[PDB]
Amino acid sequence: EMRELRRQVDQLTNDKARVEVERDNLAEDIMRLREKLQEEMLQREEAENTLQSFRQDVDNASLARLDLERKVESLQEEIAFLKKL
Amino acid sequence: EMRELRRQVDQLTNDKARVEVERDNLAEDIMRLREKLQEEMLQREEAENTLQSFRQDVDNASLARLDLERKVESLQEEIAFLKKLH
Repeated sequence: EMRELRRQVDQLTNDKARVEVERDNLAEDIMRLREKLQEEMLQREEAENTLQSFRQDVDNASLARLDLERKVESLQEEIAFLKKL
Repeated sequence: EMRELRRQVDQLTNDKARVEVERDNLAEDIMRLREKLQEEMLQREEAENTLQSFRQDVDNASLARLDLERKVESLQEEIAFLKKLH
């Protein structure tokens, strides 16, 4: 039907044109999001590495504290022996 | 006649269907990327918060170690003095 046909073509062309704009823009968006994701993932690994390193420093200090506490106890015992001759 | 009109109708119909499928696919990917990005940023923020909490709590432990070290030195001095007596 000639009426119905031309009806189709006319706006079909515009409709396709609209979806192509949407598609293009989404393609730009995904390019920007991929970029952001790579940036953020590197920055997340970095924060987690800095935190891991800090925790290692804290553990190493805690061991140093324990050794000092044992050294104090030992030295106090020596003092006692000296006061006892 | 209408050959051309019909040619255009069928071609536009096929193209629009193709582009709509691609648009749907990009929207799905964007949904996933936004979700992943949110999750990555949260985990970074958690790491940064925990590091902030640890950095603001270093004084108690460090004071303890410094005083213990001073105490060891003090006791060594007392031992050195006591060792001079008969």
